[PDB]
Amino acid sequence: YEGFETLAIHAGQEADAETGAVVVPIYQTSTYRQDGVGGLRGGYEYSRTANPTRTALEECLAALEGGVRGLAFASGMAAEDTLLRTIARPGDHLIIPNDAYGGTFRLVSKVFERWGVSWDAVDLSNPEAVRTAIRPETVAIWVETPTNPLLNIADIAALADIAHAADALLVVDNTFASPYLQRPLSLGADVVVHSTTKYLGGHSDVVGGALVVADAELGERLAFHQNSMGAVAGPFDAWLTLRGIKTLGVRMDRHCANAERVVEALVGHPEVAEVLYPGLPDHPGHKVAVDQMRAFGGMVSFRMRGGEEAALRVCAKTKVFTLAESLGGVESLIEHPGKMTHASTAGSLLEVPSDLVRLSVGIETVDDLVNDLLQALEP
Amino acid sequence: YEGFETLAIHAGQEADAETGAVVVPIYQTSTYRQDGVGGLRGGYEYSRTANPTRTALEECLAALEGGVRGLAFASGMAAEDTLLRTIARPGDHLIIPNDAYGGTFRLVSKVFERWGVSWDAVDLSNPEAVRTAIRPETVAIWVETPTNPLLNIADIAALADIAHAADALLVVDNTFASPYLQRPLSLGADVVVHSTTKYLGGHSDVVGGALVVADAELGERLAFHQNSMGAVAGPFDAWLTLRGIKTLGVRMDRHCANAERVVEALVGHPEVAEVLYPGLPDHPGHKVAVDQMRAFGGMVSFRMRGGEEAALRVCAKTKVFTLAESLGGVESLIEHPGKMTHASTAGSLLEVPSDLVRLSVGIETVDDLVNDLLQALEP
Amino acid sequence: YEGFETLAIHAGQEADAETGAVVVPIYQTSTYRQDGVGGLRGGYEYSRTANPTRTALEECLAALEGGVRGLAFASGMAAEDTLLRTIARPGDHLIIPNDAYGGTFRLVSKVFERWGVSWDAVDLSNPEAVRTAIRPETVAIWVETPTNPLLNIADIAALADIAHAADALLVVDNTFASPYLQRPLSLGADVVVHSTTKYLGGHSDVVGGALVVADAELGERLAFHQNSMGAVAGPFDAWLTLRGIKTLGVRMDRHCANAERVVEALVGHPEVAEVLYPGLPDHPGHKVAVDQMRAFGGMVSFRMRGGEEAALRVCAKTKVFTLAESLGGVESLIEHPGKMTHASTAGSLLEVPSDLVRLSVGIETVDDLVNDLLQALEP
Amino acid sequence: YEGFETLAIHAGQEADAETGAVVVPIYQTSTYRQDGVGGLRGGYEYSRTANPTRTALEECLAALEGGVRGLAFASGMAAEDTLLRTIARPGDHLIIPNDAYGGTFRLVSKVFERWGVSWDAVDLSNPEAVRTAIRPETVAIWVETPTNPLLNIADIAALADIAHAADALLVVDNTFASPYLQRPLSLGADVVVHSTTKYLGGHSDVVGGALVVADAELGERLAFHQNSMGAVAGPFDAWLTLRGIKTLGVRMDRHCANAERVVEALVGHPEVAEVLYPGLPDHPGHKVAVDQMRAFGGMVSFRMRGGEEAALRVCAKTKVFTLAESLGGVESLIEHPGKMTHASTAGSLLEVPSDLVRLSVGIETVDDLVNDLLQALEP
Ligand SMILES: [Mg+2]
Ligand SMILES: [Mg+2]
Ligand SMILES: [Mg+2]
Ligand SMILES: [Mg+2]
Repeated sequence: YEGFETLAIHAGQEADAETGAVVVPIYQTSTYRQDGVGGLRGGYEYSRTANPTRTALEECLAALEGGVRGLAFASGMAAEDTLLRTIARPGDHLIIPNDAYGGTFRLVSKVFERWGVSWDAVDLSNPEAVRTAIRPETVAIWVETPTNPLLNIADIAALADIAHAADALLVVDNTFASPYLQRPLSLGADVVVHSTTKYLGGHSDVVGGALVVADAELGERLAFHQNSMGAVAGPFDAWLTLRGIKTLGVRMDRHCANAERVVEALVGHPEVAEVLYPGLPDHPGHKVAVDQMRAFGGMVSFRMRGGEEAALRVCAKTKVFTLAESLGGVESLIEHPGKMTHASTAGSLLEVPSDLVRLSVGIETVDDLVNDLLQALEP
Repeated sequence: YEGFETLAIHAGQEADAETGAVVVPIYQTSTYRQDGVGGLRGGYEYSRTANPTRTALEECLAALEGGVRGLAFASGMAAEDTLLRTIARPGDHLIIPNDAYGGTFRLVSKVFERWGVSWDAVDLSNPEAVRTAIRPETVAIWVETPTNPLLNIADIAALADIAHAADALLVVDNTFASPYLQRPLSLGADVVVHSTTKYLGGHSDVVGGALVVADAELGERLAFHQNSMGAVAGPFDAWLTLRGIKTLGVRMDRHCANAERVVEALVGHPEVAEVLYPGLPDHPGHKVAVDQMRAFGGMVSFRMRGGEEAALRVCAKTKVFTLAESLGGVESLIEHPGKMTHASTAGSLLEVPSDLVRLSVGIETVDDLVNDLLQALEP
Repeated sequence: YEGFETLAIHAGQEADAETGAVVVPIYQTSTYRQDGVGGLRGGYEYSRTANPTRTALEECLAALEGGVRGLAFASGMAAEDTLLRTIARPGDHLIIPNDAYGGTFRLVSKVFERWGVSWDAVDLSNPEAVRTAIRPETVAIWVETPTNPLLNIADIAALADIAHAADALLVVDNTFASPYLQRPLSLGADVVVHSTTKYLGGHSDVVGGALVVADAELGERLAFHQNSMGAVAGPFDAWLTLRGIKTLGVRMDRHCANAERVVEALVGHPEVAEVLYPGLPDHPGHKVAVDQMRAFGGMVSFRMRGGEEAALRVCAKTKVFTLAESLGGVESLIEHPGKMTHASTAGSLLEVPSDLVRLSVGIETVDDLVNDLLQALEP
Repeated sequence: YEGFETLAIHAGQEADAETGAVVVPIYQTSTYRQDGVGGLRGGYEYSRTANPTRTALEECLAALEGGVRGLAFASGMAAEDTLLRTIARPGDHLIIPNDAYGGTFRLVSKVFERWGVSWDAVDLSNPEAVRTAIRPETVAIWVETPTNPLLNIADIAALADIAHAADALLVVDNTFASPYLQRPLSLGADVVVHSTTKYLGGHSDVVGGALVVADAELGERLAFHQNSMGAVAGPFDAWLTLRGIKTLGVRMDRHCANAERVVEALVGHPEVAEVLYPGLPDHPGHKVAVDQMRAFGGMVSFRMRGGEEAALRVCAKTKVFTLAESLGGVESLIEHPGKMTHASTAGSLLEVPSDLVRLSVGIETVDDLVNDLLQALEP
């Protein structure tokens, strides 16, 4: 019955057996001495196959999402690539979101399509659209919720029942919510994907990815690709991600509180046409978010009345929010998806409005963040 | 006209502009501040796409192999996976070696074949066999020389002419020789692959991979997959690999000298049936090795007269050589390919003899290594 | 008018000039290229003298304590040693606390006394005792508040007026409170000492120290000893400490809330004779703590009715609290000062009661911590 | 009977007991779980006191110098400070070299003299001057050989007999020679000092120090100061130093060969008045160097016929040699001691000639280094 914040510090992380070291060592090693041929020590043989620091991260992530197996990768994108290489083959079909991380769209449309996988982008906020989009060849439904960058909401349990009726897998990219806010496996998801670059590492200082699964056999198929394709998290990056995880609860509590205050400053600001945040009662899918999320996240998007020109000006004018790609760090970030993170979706069903600004609201003192936005919004 | 050892220390590695730091900093960062939307600083935007520490490693590797572009990956296997995902598609064919790293065989036969790529294993030491094995669908010839673990030799320039006559690419996995001993691009190869886990990092403490190319357009296609699939080397691992590269010349000189002495101790030892080393005049392909290699490497393989049982005993009895997977570190390693690194090729054309022992001869004091082998060989 | 949590993330930490990297690079370098003899780049010459990663930590710490200069060291003890070597000489006298970190007592009594510095331990909770203990040779009053391990309270502003009337310095070891809870320079202290090993690094994974001063000339004298004695924080440790600082506010808020709940569970528990916590209204110096501290900290000490035997049993029985030295990490720790951290004060004025247990209450889920203590206390 | 290069890789560095990891883990931890109060695991309790990564470095260094105990510090200067704080007290006297690292002079003259230690600088190349300079209060003779920067030579065995006849300790700062070239404890020294920043780490990327002793009781007194003053090497720096040590033999062989070639280019160059190198037969103390050194080192100093003005020009003109402080890295460095490393000795007995240039000859390709010097020397 251990609580989330306890598991984040302790799961996978018993003190070292030989020395008692209370923090997992950094096993910066490629290989391991065997006691006679095949006489493994502690089950280790070669670091791409398994590394003890990476094991601690994988076990911690599995505990936090309530899965049987975690797997850590060199980036979120590498987690996605290993997942799709494992579960798809030429001739298969994928349903993907109609609003998603540009890199997900690029991997599916520009690499996997060349390799014989078909796809359709669907409004995942409409179960009847997802049900209808199933094809005989569909192997998976790929869900982000909240979506990047509009923060639209998908009912994970509802979509799990649709996927499973079609003998398809439900994949949830839980990057934005993190395990602290949302636990897709508990609602029927088969696979959880993270970019640990974002909230799990939490400090804008590690690029990494992860998968967590409910089914041990699927976990073994994914681990075979983790080993054979080799897109693994290195031990030092894994160690920093695990260090970050230890404060996910306290960071996420502050991201959510600071984002609620930022939303209050944006709603009704005369320069702001629309505020996108799952916690607003009139946000599409608010009631689903209330069902499935502990709180509504640190991300806030909004549209400028004066269009792209006004949005580009706001993005250049902040002095506390930093203009950069990425999200989920302690530090506040701002960007223009149209020209930055989502320029890769221009011309597709996933194209983002040119008047949109995306915020990753950090854990700085909230009055500093509100004041910085208010001066940046002033024409 | 700068020499190899100079380039290994200096290429990609000018002192820091702001501070003069003589060693490349570790840019443990995920993202970069822009000066206005799209106003990149120094061309950086997001670490999976490019990171300044990874850039220094990539530029150094390109200089050492004489290529236009280097790309660093999370492991050798990830370099291979990104290469094959870029240059092949369903319906294509590959020629691979008939003696090769088990992970190469596993990736081609167990992942890419499922994804619609056909393959044949060929004796690359016989140009007429390679020429004959070309098919209309062949996109690449994949060469290891010396091969892992028998140390057979392939004439890179000869195979480049065969590949290019078929409008195919020549890929050379230059892991065993390293850039210090062999420079495949100078002999017509299109792509060089490394496991930097081995001699380039040099200290059995980093898992990593690299590609180097001669053609800038192929380099851009590979970089698109590096970014989109995301199997990148992290900055700290990249930094340790680069640190290792600085001593490649002096380490490799000592590996070669110590391996020549170990060969002298094994040849004619009454328990040893055969010694495999490119530098022995009667080794198959010795004259080609003399042509294309500065020296003959740190790897030595040998077969035991008393069969698998004798080989397993030798592997358990060394006290200085460590029984482990991997190779190319300062420390001496021993293994039994049949049951360790090449158990994955059992039942295929690449199956290794059960009486074979593989040594990675390290840079310890040579009399200690010879004495350790001599006591381990004593029945 | 920037807030603490903003400064913790941003002070000393502008994005990199050349690349925009949003996180300070790890300048793992010993030296720096000069443009002509004495042509320094960015003022750097040799890492013991100054290193850019260590500078960012030093500037951040100075901002958080409101000082003009910060200095980072290899450990808290090294910060203390460099401080005392700078401000004292043979023939000088120090006033130290009558309850203090055992290492402080050991450094003063077992090293500095041999080197000709006299000392007296005084009850710093009694201003009239401190005033009375001044001698003509007294150069400094060394204050911990709250004290390690009894958590007694000293009125910093009152003691600053006593020190300054005697032309002596007031030194406050602010390790337990951290800059987030208490800012001694704002109350007249001359020097703040930290063990950054504790709450500032926050993750039980770095040993480090710091000094912060109000007066630039004293800062230059300390920096001369930092350079000349060389007990510097290395850049990677400095970088991890700085990463930890980014979450000090959210960690400390949770440590304080969880400690208040633990205090409620201990007060009136039939096995517990006394609970020591600054936030209890009847704790000696509570009203001073209310004046000078934002909140009352994560440390809680308590005495067992059944004596040393009962205290040793509790310390061995916890399953969530880990039995270890140290404090201020995310993870909960328990120890017995009498036999562990304060065995070095046995036989002195600083001897700790044998029936005392010290807790560093971490940020795990509070019900898990309360339940673990309650089962450990059950006879 | 194990050889130096074997010990450098293996001593202190058995594979990990639990996992077999062939490289020592990075124990980035502050503390260690105890099994009951005082139930240490593997003897560890708190990282300032001992850390397993720092232990491996300390054990390796002890093996390489043939001592009973090694101790690692935050810098060379911190090793020196802990040594002198341990072995001296007010009223004691030290003999120091008349040519030495400026930081040694600064620590003795500007810190320890204030703390009541007297000193004299003596020509250590003249045993009769050292014998004569002994005073009743002399506690140690501090020897550098070769000296920084003139490369003068002291007969360690001769000076050990003088020190021991006076019941004084002989301290040898073995930084320039390293353990691979010179083993002072084997010639009667009591303590060896290193800056591991230089040849031991070898890559200009770690600041660190070490002590090695022959007598276990002196080792315990030094360890008490290591713990109590806390100027320890952190685990990551210790780990990089240990990685560097693994290639000391092959790096030093190349430094010596490249320095011999550079000496040949400087001797008789019309712009060069004098070349200082222990290997030149007419260098003062050459025959002693032949006795006590395996080879003559990577350092080369020389005086310019055209004086300071010519020396400053050479230092600014090199394109391969980098103008910077420090020495002992793979990369070649040049400096002007008068204005850079030894400006701190201006006005003392240790003042360096203004026409002197110091080279740390690196392991780059020797023709590149000779050509770079020859163009820099051209007026
Ligand atoms: Mg364990
Ligand atoms: Mg540059
Ligand atoms: Mg800056
Ligand atoms: Mg061991």
